Amino acid sequence: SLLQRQDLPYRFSAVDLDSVDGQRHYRLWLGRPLQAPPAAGYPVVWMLDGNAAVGALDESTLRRLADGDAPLLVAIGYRTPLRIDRAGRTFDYTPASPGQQRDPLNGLPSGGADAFLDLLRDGMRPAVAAQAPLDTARQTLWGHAYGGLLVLHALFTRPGEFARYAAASPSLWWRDGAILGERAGLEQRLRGKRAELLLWRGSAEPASPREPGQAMARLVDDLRRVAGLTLDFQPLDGLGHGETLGASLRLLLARPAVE
Ligand SMILES: C#CCNC(=O)[C@H](CNC(=O)[C@H](CNC(=O)CNC(=O)c1cccc(O)c1O)NC(=O)c1cccc(O)c1O)NC(=O)c1cccc(O)c1O
Ligand SMILES: [Fe+3]
Repeated sequence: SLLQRQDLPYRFSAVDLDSVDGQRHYRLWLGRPLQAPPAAGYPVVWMLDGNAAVGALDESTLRRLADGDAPLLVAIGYRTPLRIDRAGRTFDYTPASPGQQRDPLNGLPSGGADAFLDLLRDGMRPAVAAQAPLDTARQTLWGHAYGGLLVLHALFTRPGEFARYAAASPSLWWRDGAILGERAGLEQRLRGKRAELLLWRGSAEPASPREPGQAMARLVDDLRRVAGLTLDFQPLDGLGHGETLGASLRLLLARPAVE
């Protein structure tokens, strides 16, 4: 319904791309404010699990976002009859394991994070930019769960591509905490750069799908020490895993725009 609605200060259009290997099929839903762009272009919020993200974009939030500096919204979804792709998303959002690849939860191929982030840079942003003027210095990357895992991979291993990284309920349990090890060396990689990281977790979430909060608390404590990184952790009282997707997105979009 959001995508057909005509009564909001955003209009949505689709930008379609395939993966370079031809195996995954994307549809980017672009939400453009009716507002004219700043001279330097719209700030941009990129959302993983795009078809879920669009389901979470409520009318009240979207009206308020039209505040004179409204962002371009880019929801990166899968262009399939079901509007999901379990195999595709499992591959695109997970990092490669240097030492040994297959997902420890569902057994499907894993390790496409860097190919996905390269496609974002080298194919998605080129396509999106041609539809609306972008301010490349004011970009956000958001994701939930495996999407959060991808966001952390991006920040930890290739900082600087985005100004703000937003990871909701990132799957820290994945491969016995493998993402936590990717943080080593971040301060060095951040030299000469600045980044913001927003984190969420729900009070009712378990530690994994099969000690809750402890890994996140340790990660937050560690990142608070990183020069060049501004960190904001928001616990979500009263929510479990599924519900932090929409909560994080509403709260993200209520924050002041990236500087
Ligand atoms: C279909 C599809 C892809 N999306 C999801 O699975 C999302 C987001 N979660 C994830 O991407 C990962 C990875 N999971 C998957 O991609 C699909 N889930 C499973 O295969 C699964 C298997 C066993 C037990 C589970 O809880 C699973 O979700 N899950 C977790 O990090 C996780 C952490 C704490 C508690 C959880 O329940 C989590 O799922 N999960 C939810 O929205 C969710 C909603 C209600 C109940 C759930 O168990 C959910 O996982
Ligand atoms: Fe689950």
